[PDB]
Amino acid sequence: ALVPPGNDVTTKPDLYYLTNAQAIDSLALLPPPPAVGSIAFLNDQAMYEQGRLLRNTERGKLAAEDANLSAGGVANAFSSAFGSPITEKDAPQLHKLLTNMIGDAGDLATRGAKEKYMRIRPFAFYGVSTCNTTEQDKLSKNGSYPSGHTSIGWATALVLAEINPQRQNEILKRGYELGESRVICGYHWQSDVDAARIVGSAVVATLHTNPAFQQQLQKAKDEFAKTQKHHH
Amino acid sequence: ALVPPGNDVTTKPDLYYLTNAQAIDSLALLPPPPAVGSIAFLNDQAMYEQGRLLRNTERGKLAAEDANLSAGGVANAFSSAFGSPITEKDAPQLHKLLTNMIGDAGDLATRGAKEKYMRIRPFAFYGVSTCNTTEQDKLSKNGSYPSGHTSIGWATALVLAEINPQRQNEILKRGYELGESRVICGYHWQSDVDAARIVGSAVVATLHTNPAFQQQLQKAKDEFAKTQKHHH
Amino acid sequence: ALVPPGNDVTTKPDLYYLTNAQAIDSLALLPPPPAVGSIAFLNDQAMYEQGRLLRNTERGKLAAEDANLSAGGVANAFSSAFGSPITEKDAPQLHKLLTNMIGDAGDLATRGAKEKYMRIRPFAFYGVSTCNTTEQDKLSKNGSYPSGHTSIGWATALVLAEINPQRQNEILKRGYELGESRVICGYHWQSDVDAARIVGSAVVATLHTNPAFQQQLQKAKDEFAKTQKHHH
Amino acid sequence: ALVPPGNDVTTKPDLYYLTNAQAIDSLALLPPPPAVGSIAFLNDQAMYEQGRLLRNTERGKLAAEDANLSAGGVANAFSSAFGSPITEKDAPQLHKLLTNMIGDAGDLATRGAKEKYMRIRPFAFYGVSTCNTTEQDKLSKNGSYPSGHTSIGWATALVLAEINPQRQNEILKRGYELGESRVICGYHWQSDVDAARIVGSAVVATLHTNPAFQQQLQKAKDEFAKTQKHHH
Amino acid sequence: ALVPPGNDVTTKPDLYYLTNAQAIDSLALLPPPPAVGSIAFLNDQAMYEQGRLLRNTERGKLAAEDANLSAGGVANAFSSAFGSPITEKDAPQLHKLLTNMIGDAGDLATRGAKEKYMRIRPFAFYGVSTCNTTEQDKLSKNGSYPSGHTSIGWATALVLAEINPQRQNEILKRGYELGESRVICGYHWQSDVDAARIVGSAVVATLHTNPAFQQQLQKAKDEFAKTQKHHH
Amino acid sequence: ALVPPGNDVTTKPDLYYLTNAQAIDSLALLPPPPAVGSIAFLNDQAMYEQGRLLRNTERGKLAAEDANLSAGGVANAFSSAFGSPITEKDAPQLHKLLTNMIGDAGDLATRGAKEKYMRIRPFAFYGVSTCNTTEQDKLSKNGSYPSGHTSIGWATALVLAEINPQRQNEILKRGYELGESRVICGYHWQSDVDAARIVGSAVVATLHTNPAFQQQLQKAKDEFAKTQKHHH
Repeated sequence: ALVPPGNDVTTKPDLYYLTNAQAIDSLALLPPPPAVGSIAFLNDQAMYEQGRLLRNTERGKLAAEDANLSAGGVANAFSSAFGSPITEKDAPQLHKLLTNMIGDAGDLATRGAKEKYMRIRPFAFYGVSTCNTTEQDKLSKNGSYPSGHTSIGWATALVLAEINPQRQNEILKRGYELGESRVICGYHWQSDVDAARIVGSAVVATLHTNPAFQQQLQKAKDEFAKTQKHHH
Repeated sequence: ALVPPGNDVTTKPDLYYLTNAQAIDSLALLPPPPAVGSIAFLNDQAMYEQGRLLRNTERGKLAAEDANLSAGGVANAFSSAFGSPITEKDAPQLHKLLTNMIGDAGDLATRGAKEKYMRIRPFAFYGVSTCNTTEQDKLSKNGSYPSGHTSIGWATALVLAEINPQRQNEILKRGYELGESRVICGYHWQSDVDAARIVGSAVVATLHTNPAFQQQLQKAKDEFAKTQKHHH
Repeated sequence: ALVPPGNDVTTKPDLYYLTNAQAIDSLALLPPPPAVGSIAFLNDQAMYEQGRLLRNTERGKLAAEDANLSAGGVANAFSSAFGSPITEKDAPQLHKLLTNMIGDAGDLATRGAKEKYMRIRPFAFYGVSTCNTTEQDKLSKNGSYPSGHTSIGWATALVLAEINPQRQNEILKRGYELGESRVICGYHWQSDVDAARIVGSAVVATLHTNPAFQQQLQKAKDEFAKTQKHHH
Repeated sequence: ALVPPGNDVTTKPDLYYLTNAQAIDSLALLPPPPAVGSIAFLNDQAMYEQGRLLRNTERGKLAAEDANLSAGGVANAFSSAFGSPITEKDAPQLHKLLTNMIGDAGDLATRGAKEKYMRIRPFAFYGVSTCNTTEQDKLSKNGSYPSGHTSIGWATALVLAEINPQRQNEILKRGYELGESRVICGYHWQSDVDAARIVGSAVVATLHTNPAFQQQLQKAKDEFAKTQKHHH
Repeated sequence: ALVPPGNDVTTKPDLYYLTNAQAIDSLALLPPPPAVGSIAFLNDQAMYEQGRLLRNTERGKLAAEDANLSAGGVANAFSSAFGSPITEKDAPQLHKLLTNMIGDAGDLATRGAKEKYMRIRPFAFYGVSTCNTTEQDKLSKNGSYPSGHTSIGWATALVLAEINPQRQNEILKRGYELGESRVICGYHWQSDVDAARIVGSAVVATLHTNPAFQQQLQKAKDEFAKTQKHHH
Repeated sequence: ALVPPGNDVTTKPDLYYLTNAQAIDSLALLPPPPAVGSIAFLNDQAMYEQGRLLRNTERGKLAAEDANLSAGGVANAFSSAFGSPITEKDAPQLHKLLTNMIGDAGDLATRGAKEKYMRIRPFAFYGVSTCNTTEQDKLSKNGSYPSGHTSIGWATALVLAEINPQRQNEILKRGYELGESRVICGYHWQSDVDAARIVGSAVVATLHTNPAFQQQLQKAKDEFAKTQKHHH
């Protein structure tokens, strides 16, 4: 399947490295989302309910904070796991790298499947708010599958793990948990998040073929090497 | 968690690029497998039954053939998706690359979780054979979660997609289907395969930090560029 | 959808009143059967298990006897419910009527859906025998949905109820139970039987438009009126 | 079981052909409705949820319109499927026929089971409105099983199919979909609708034994034959 | 496990016979409550829904009345089952006996498990009221497992059955139904009530070892013997 | 309901303290067992499968050993939990006490419900052996609900806890686990065991009203007091 019309490197070069033609064929790659009446969807509902009961815990507080993140806030959200600030102030080359792949992982890697299924999101299915909003706030009710935010989270984790392998496990756990936070908060079904990690991993392979990404990745690594020297 | 004792680059340099210390912490990263009595496991059983009914179709024939693959046969199993033979004969540098990461993706990336849960495999749970064996053949009954073979399949797909981005979607679909073949054949539960793609993607990030992998990857790309020239 | 190729009144005028062109479009009318992984199929399995536990009861004995019936034996199987023998000996016009619609209800009304889904039957799904057979006996393993026998049973009940309205409820219960006997015995899933009653009822409407059926139905009614006179 | 007290041909000869004594014994014929805690009811809930998500589609719009139909509006609701207007204006004999069996199919054929189980309807179970009402509108909350409207729909379809066999499949599909519209809108559980088609088919057999129905049916057929001549 | 801090005979000698050290180790004895995503919890939800539909029946009226009972009202709630008034007026020794074990059965026997799991109660899980309250009334939302009230109910039943064995079955049924009333009203999950009867039975064994309980029990029996003489 | 015909103190005074008239009305007290198609039974099956996977663990070994116990072996099976040998050699009065209530707890307390439902046992439902038998050994296939052995186990635990309150929690855990061993081994469904603890607790109340039991219980306590003196 061809990717549906949309933005890419030719329209937003600061948010995408890749063209529409280079997008992961998410529609062809991913299975369909669980249908109502499937055991798989019943499990999605179980994870929704589990998540809902976690909202009033420390993990729930983290989930609400994670759910407040825009696509652009994902990079900085890895700071503690990464071991140093991922900010425009402290790590401009790294922050530029991660910001510039937001569109590739969040949009291009998800668009085909997103637009085909236009899956209803949990909060909308139940007719309630999410963990970090009331009904005075407005969120898109559909396009749940796969999760763009989660795809960005996982893709970002994989790139960050390559830059700082000494904390790869902390980084990967953090990337994983960004996805789970969206399940806890009612933004996405578990299956949206599961599917997102597939396409999120796929787009990172594509990005490794892209000269601009390769260059910027090296700059981020060079920058990190200096950050390490000054810390030690 | 520390990776359990086992082989790595120091014992089998032809099958691993990475050391035990560089292994993905699969125990910490992955959730536990579905427990008996969970909706998640009921879905695993649904996928097992679905798979079982697919055994007598063309897709089932492919599943049985895929299930015959050893870890070393995975590389060549991508040939049609890749668009050219992945063999020692035709693409020695590529075949060497993919073979040398078998241990990293199949063993190191799965070992912690595998040994902790020692999960019973579907055929053993049901007391039956798999789609490609009778009970005269003997298979390990446990260590199901996550699937080592599937981790190799997905990691290999991600690397191959980077080498030949023009067929990234065919490659990724093939890598995905190697996992699903194991579900169809009764070797693994769906959740084993899902979990395997997480760690399979994670190890590819680690591999990108490894000088030997980086060098061999470039050799594979150089080789592929020549393969393209001679085909065109 | 057009009915698949097969027999009709032009090839077997003793077993069908209707032509292929007059067949109920079972493929278009019926929903698909429950898929593995659906709650609907889980219920089919519940009814299978319920049925299995009923096999060693009086109702189970009746189910095994009902399961021994060929399409041609259905007419006579209504005798007790009807209140008098439905035999070639005692009620030739009635027996002729009911026999001559076997193909219409059993084949024409089911063929499209049967051949499209080729659904696996319960005993085959579980790899076991039915309640009235061992594995030395051989039955078709597929084409479960909808049940031809059940369609004949229900269509026959509706026709019989019209002929003897004084025992319509006994007749209808009997027709219903012929379907349930097949669920108890493992020949069909509950949903096969449910679907069969839809098309079974539909074909009876078609039959009422057919001159030969209309004539033979009247002969059966005339015959029954005489049977009543001689009994009273 | 005897039919509970109520109207019949002796009290409302314009809405029933049949007497209370001629009613289908719905209590004896039908199984009980799914109990809370059964897999069958879990499936009813799945179909309710599926239906709910369909409310904002073209099929949902049709469902809301179908749900607006009173028993008397069912006849006309078949017009497009039938191929010509089923109205008092254009087809008075046909409209009279179908109107006069409303009580037989909607009431007599359902009353025993309806009054025994007094089953709670979906919207009432969930404490919400239906797809075509707000809570300012008031509907009966119980007597869900079986669906009277659906029984009328299916009985009407079977009669209409006999009158116009050339469009029997369109007619039958329409009759089927009237039932499904009630599931989509939250008026009835799937099982209410399934059960309704059983008794709906049963009552049509009884109606064929009734002189007044037979006469009026012939008038409807004669009328239709003239309608065909003037169209062609 | 040690019982968590709290009241016992040393602080409230009118409500407990036993010390903290004599408490049933409810945490060690009971399994954990069903987790969200378990079949066991799905059944708890089924019983909740079943209960909810029973609220508008005679049994529901009894459930609401039972749900109004405080721990101190349990004794008197057995009067009809016991065959004579269990009141301070009519049976002071009996009423004293049963009141004085409220803490032992309601608190000591449940505290360890209660405080460990702090399980959310049904009404709180669903965000609704119970059968006998509106949201203007306030109830604790957690500590559901096991049910203290049910433990008191069952322990009280076992003691009462010993005092009046001629009505042991009526008494035991009543004690059982006090638990079920809490399920019907939405105060507790079925599993809370099931677990409560385990610890409720356990504490009665402990109470039989306690001199003060033994003495008061004998006084209650002596009193009952006089009650029987005056009735006869 | 009256207890069905059978043995009691008048026929087997060494195995029962109580008469048929003193039996717990198990049919009236207990709910019916889960029906096939209920969520409750699906959970029973989950516990069966969970149990089956535990058979090859240390807990499974204990389960098989527990499953080897006859009713008469239950008393001695508490020895480790009790803290001293419960044998005819070492504690004749105690062993006599516990043996003499086998019929009361195992038979009288279960008979009504057992004979009414004649519930099929797990191993028979699945057509397999239990954890401690092959098919050369023969076990009763029905009468599963409630578990007589489990009722004896729990009743015995409650009596033992009264005799040695210092180890009440170890004793109660042991009694509980005797029930769970039967679930693990495939002798009983979880619900059989749950129900057994209800009637097991009930019969202990009745036993406390019986002079012979009271006397023998005191002898067991006197004996235990001497056992304690000689140990210390």
